[PDB]
Amino acid sequence: SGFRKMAFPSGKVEGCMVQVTCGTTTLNGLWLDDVVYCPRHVICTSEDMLNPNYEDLLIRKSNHNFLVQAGNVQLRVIGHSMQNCVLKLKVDTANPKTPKYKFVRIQPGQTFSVLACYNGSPSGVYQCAMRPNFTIKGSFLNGSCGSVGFNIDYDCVSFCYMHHMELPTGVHAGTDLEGNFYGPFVDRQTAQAAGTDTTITVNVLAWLYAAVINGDRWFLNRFTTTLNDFNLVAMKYNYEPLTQDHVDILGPLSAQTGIAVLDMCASLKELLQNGMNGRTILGSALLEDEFTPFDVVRQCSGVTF
Amino acid sequence: SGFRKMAFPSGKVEGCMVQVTCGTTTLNGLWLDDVVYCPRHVICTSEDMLNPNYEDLLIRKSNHNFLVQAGNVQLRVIGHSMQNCVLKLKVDTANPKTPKYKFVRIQPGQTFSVLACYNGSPSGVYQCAMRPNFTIKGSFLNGSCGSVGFNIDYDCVSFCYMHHMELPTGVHAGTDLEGNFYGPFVDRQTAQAAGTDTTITVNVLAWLYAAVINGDRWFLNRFTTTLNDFNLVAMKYNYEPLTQDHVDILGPLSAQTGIAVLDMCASLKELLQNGMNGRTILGSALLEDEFTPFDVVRQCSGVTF
Ligand SMILES: *C(=O)c1cccc2c1CCN2
Ligand SMILES: *C(=O)c1cccc2c1CCN2
Repeated sequence: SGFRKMAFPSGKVEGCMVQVTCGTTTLNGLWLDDVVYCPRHVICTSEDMLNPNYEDLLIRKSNHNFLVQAGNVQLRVIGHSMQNCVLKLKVDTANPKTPKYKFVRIQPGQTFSVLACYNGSPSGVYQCAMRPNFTIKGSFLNGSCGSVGFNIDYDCVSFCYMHHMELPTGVHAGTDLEGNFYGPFVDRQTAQAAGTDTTITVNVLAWLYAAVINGDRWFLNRFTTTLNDFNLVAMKYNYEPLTQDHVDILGPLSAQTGIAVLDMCASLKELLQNGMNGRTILGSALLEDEFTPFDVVRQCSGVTF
Repeated sequence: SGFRKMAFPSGKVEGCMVQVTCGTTTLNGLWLDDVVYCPRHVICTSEDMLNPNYEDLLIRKSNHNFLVQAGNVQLRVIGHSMQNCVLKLKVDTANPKTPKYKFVRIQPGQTFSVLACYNGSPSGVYQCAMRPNFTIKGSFLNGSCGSVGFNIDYDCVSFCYMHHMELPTGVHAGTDLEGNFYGPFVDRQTAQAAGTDTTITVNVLAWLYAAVINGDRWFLNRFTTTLNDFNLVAMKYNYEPLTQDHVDILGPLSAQTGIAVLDMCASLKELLQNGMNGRTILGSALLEDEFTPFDVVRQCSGVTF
């Protein structure tokens, strides 16, 4: 029993983190096979923050301008290329610690582990969700650019996020590992801001199922609701609409607890309308939305890697 | 910016996790140099749960009764010994992945990362505190015995917890790596229960400093308090007493924010007496006590390993 914000073990990703330096700028890179992936912002200088043309900046660089360090071992760059907002540095050494991996672009509402790094050295690991507004609520200081987010499936690392920047509200924006930003953000200094966010309804429902699995039942009631009636209330409280696909995805948890999905929706409706009146759920006085249905199953049933 | 419940990168510990089987019981072990450490409960059977004499149980075993698996590689046990509630299996192979490490017995209020494992395979990582009542609020399923807790300092892993059992309230009890339980618990089936717990005051104060560092200031006020006056209020709300040692430990955060420790104590007093009136701090509607002063500094200043 118990329920924690649980990250994936980070070792397979630790072995891939490197430092990349170009000029005065140093940040983190991801070394997989003989390629290092990092934010293209590394080639920027202090005469460029305002709309730089990265194709011009890159044409003016040569391989010897890139310093890549894996631990105390310098790696020789033998080729360089740009893909969207990521740089690909070909190096002369294949990472012997390369895990089985793939690159995936995730949907809003999905969760992943972040390995926060500084100067190529991992510092900590934590769980994030991709918010509906395509930001993440991370924990990143200066030097964290190029830190990555990932899930692990069996023995395979699915990389889904590379960190680029902090927006004015303190939340974070970045790219998939092919260099495409999540959301409308761009890697240049402009007035961009996070859009209004919404709560991830299917995740709140999953977490209520987690609570039942762990013996928290005070919020249950005898009522049911219709999808349409529930979504009318969701919209009022700035919750994402709940689809039939979400209902089907919650099927396993509904079957394990014997609580129909639309019955749990009526409990959530009551929680939204009345609050918790001083009670907690799984140690939280707020409704938690950064656990997916799969996260609950994995932690309330114990799968490993 | 941002503030997350952040674990240490787990890779150095992943490389030490093994499976140990004796008879019908399988759990996790920790392989360091040529020794595997695991809960002595592994030698128990279904004719023993009620006060077993472990010295008798152990004298009746031989090395070939212990099956140790590291991945798909069986390790040959060449010696076995008991130390308090842990078994030490000498194996014929030194773990080539042994990190720099030490064993430490932590005080209540200190935090650590847990690498939850099943059958020798890591499944997830999360941050725990040792509660004042010497339980932890973990997340563990059947098969998690022998999972370990740890901190990392520079390149050194300080192992501080090995998981043994779940108590009736769903919280968790275990030992240091020398096999001594935290708290009054014993590894046998009896009516033992968690004692009444208390909130870790110095950690709440650290977290309020984290919030200020991150721009949450609504809970501040112009008042100060005396240590004695503050502790009178703490006791009322079942908070641990705050000592001068705690005040000195908060010195760095007090200096970075320019908020005297006893000034923050008066803010906490007001929060205890009046609640949050619908506001949040660092995304929480409760006062968080599982971040130490050192945890705040490391995450709000970015040290790595
Ligand atoms: C880090 O990679 C990065 C990417 C894009 C824009 C910025 C940064 C750091 C500062 N601004
Ligand atoms: C696991 O190691 C362990 C230790 C002590 C007591 C028990 C267990 C699991 C079940 N009871």
